[PDB]
Amino acid sequence: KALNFGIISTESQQNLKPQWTPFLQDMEKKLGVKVNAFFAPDYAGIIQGMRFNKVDIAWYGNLSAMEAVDRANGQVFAQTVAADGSPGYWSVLIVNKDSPINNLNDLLAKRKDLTFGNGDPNSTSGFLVPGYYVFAKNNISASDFKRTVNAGHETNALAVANKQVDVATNNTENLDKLKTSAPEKLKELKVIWKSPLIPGDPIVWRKNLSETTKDKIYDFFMNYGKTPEEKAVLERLGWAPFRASSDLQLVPIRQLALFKEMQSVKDNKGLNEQDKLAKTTAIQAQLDDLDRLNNALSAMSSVSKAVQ
Amino acid sequence: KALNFGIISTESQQNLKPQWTPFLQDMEKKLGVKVNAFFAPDYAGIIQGMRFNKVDIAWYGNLSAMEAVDRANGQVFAQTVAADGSPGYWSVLIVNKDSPINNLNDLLAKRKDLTFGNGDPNSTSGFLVPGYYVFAKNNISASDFKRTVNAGHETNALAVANKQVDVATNNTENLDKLKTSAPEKLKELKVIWKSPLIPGDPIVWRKNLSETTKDKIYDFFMNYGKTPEEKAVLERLGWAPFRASSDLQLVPIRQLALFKEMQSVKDNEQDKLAKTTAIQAQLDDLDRLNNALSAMSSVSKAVQ
Repeated sequence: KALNFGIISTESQQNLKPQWTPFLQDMEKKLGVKVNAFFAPDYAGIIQGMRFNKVDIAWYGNLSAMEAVDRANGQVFAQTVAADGSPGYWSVLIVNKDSPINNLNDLLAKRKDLTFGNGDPNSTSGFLVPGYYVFAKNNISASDFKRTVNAGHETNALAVANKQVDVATNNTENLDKLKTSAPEKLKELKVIWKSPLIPGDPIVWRKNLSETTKDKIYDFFMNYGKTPEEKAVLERLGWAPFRASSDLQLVPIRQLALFKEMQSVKDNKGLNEQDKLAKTTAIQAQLDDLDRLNNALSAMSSVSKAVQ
Repeated sequence: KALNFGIISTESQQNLKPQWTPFLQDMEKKLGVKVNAFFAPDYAGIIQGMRFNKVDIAWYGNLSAMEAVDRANGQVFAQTVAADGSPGYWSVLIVNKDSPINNLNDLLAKRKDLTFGNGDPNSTSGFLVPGYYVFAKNNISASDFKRTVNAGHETNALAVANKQVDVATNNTENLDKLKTSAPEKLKELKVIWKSPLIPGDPIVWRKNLSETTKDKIYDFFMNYGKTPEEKAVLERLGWAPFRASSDLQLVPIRQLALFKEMQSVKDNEQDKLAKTTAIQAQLDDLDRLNNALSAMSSVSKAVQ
């Protein structure tokens, strides 16, 4: 039977395939089962594919993993690891190198004359992270810009390269990826803002997979990258071997989704003091649970593993 | 409004109070609301109290907390830490000093001639742990002993010291407690079996407690034991400052309950395989979860 592997629409498929085709082939081989590469116009397409069973395993950014866990039966089992040792990556805003915009203050000031390349609604670095640190903390929305459009990281970055949009979201991984796909364009870009650290991308399966199939998949990801051959496959992906993971790694993305809601609620002029208080306290409760869980994780000295 | 603080029937109230009273008073003080101790004749009493909102915060063992979580609307928020630096505690089997039984091998041999004090069906060390390693692993149950009776840790210990029963379950912390309550009965005991390590006892609240109250209870537990007088109270409880925790600490007890159920299925056509694979599936998840936990380099916390 077929396995469908979902690959989020970070880049065009022409650019995605040389990174992923050797990976997927190596999976076919080790599992002795066909592995179809699954693509979509947006992240939602990979998500809903999982919801309807056409997608078995997937590389997600954290936010779309979260969405896949709450709405598409997904579950995190591995986490990707940067080749160069970074413990994650960062969201950025980019403008053309010629632009007189140099930082967020400049951007905010001139927002009304500027077109904006927003990210994919399900993108962590493209949408949620600047959505909070750039827009919500500053009480502004994308609609305060001259014009606003949602696109993937490569589209947004080419658009800025070609002076087709004034400013856009992106991230530092995508900028290295562009160094391979379009170095004369990357040439043209300038970072004007960089977010806090975002944790590495999870790899996610659908739970309603067989006990046996999960086991095969998981052994493959945990053991991949020993040979010189597979090391190269990973380097091309910018990764080092995989780490074991769980839904726990989504914690801070959940806290961030809530900070933003919190801030949106506080700034909403269309609400009572009373409506606010209902909403904020409901948000506060979830935020406290997550704080206490982070305290528990930090305080763990060992992992009790039961003796059979 | 008063808070109710469940305390499991580890020992008799007479022996618990000098340990717990100074603590619950210090909690009354920090919280500025009355704190009432809640007791029951078995652990089930505490759990069922929580289900019906009669207990707010409890000290439980790992089994009964896991039962409070699945059934009584509970949630772990803190972990007890041994004063002596042990990373947990151990279940044991004890017989009288005078007995010729020295180990499990002897016990199992003479089982039919011996009375057995089993624990409280909700006790990790008194019931689940020997239940697996001693019973299920050897394809026998408490019914293979001459007679079997369920009781708290203290009751079992004194019963073995007073030769009212031949062998019973207990744990290493309860033997330390007994050094205080009845050192002469302690003298009469001998450990003949010791389990794999069990994690420290959790402190659990009911999820529907007000937010404010959770916050103040959390703050108090996290900060306890700075003044000299607070250390003493802890010392008399056999504890060092509390550590932050979460239901995740329940993982190995859930594995253990699953190992056991597995084993009782095996010893019990296609009904077996359907049940064993379903257990194995859950057991696989718990292993992958544990791998995730061990592999966490850092705790990524979102910047407000």
